[PDB]
Amino acid sequence: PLAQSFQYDENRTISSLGLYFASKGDKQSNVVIQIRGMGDQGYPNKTIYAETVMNADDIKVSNNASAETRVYFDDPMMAEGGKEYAIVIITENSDYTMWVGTRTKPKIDKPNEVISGNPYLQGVLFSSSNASTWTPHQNSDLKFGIYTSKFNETATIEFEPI
Amino acid sequence: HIWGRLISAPFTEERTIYQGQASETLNVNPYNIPNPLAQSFQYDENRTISSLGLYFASKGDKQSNVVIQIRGMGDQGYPNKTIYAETVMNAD
Amino acid sequence: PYLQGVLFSSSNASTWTPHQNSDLKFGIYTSKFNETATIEFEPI
Repeated sequence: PLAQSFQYDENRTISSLGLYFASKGDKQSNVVIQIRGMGDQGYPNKTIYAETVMNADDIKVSNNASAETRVYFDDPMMAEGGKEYAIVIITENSDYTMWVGTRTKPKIDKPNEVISGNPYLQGVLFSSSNASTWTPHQNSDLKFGIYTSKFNETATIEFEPI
Repeated sequence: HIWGRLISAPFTEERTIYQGQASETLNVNPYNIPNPLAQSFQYDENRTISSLGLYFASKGDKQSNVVIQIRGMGDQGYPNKTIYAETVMNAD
Repeated sequence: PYLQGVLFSSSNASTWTPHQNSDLKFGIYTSKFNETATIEFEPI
């Protein structure tokens, strides 16, 4: 399993995530996406704040990190300002790969250019064999995007004509 | 205004811990150089720490400064976010 | 170098990677206060 830490400077309503998969397994395979908390010594903890199952069909893939699969939870994740949180990705299948981004390495679509600085300074890529003990990767971070939402006055559904 | 010399000092210092062996240089920020560090310690008794001794191989320009901090150590042997002391050290 | 300590490194001062075989070159001073303290000022 892999994980990526993040944080916010304010209180933000996380509505959905963005991830990039390089490959996937067969139709029947699935990946469990979780958001866990970060403990006082900067590591993921066993507490789980969100969880969802992503079937193979929902997982888009692409050979240039262009396809973005959107992950949605049923209850929105309320992220307190100044508190670190960690996305966690678990799957029993051995045929799942993700684009990362490592310092000093050439970009996939622009080999002429290299990632000079850290990809995301306020997060760290993690790896684990049992989803308990995490080995950090300081020079590497996942390619991801987090979406935060703002609710408005009223909503409407229209149903197709009977 | 006038200057003043602290004759009788209000305490005498003693160097209890000292790791003097050095072999290599490590950047304070290895993982962000284009193209922080910490060191744990402990005492067997209640001691009043008064100052620290560090050794720097190279420094930045005149305007640069380094933040020195003492943080506590959590139950699993890692630094925690609590900060007990903090100071700012100029280039000079 | 120092048996009871470990050198650490981090990219955000939160997740620390230990270096078991390495330690900083450093020195900690402890103090013992005395009964009184005196200041003297340059002449007027």
